[PDB]
This record gives sequence, C-alpha cells and structure tokens, in this order.
Amino acid sequence: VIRLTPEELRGVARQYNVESSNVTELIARLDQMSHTLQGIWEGASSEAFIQQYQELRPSFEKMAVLLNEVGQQLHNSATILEDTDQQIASQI
Amino acid sequence: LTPEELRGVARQYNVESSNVTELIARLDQMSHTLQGIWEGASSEAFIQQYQELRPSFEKMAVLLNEVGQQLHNSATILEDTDQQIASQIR
Repeated sequence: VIRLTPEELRGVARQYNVESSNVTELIARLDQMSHTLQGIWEGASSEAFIQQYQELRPSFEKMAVLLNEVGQQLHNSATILEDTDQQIASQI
Repeated sequence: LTPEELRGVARQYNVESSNVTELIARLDQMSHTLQGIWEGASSEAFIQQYQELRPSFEKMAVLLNEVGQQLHNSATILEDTDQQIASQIR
C-alpha cells in the first residue's frame, strides 16, 4: 500500500485539470468540425451526425466539470496532507 | 469540393476519434489512482459520476470513426466517378 504524499496528490490534481482542458478543447474542435461537415455533405447525412453529436455533447461538459472539481478537491487534500505531515514532524 | 478536401476532413474525424479513445484510457487509469487516494462518500460520488459519463465517451469515439470512414468512402467515390466521367467525354 502507498504511504501518500502531497506531491503525489498535486501530480494527480494536475492531470485532472489537464484532462478537463483537453475535453473542452476537443468539444470546441468538434463543434467547428460539425459546421465543416454541414457544408461538405448534403442535409440528411449531416442531420444524422448532428443529432447524435448534440445528444452526447452535454455529457462531455459534465465530464469537464467533474474533472475540474476532482482536481480542485485533490489540491485541497494535498494541502491538508502537507499540513498533517508538518504538524506531526514539528511536534516535539 | 474535391476528394482532397474530403480526405482532409476524414482524417480530422479519425484523429479526434482516437483522441477520445486515448482520453478514456487516461481517465480509466486516473480513476484507478483516485480510488487509492481517497475513501468516503465524496470520492464514491465522483467515481459514480465518471462511470455514468464514460458510455457517452465510448459512443462519441464510435460516431467520429464512422464519419471518418464515410468521408474517406465519399472521397474515393467522387475521385473514381470524376475519372470515369473524364474518360467518357474524351
């Protein structure tokens, strides 16, 4: 089992915030790709993609919120852990 | 609109498709790591949200790949149809 450290937690917090950014960047790119697709195909092939895409998009925004909330709580926990460790270390 | 245009758009869709798969794989590992860091109801609620959203990500990667394949398909059809037409007229 791992004896956890504040740097481990901050490392993982940064991954969560990075992946949140990757999600919204991806959605932005797919939003524009949808417009491109609308111009290069006829209406029905385009309408087939858009309806499914727009059904899934809100779950990507939910993922981005989740990953940032996790990132934030991991940073909070890392500060708590550093403090806990320092309290113990100082005591004498 | 040219087969070249279509192929360029096709690969954008294929790139994003694999970006989504690759993201899911990173988040899967991260979720595992997170289970080792925390316990208690707040962490359980976070993990249950990730599990609830994950299926949407798998579906998106499938959707994007299909579009990419179809754009590739279109490009070829147009290229070959145009070549055949050029031939006819000559």
